[PDB]
Amino acid sequence: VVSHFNDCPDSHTQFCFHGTCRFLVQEDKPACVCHSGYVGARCEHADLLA
Repeated sequence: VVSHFNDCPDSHTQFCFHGTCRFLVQEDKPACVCHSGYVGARCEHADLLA
């Protein structure tokens, strides 16, 4: 979302496995919206069904 702010991959979203990241491009920092029914930090796990 808008190059200067974001443009992130999703299949490993730079930070997370199953995330949709705000790769703060100007900061070089990816941080994630975990996918529908997944859990977090590095969005590795499904919700409860890890």
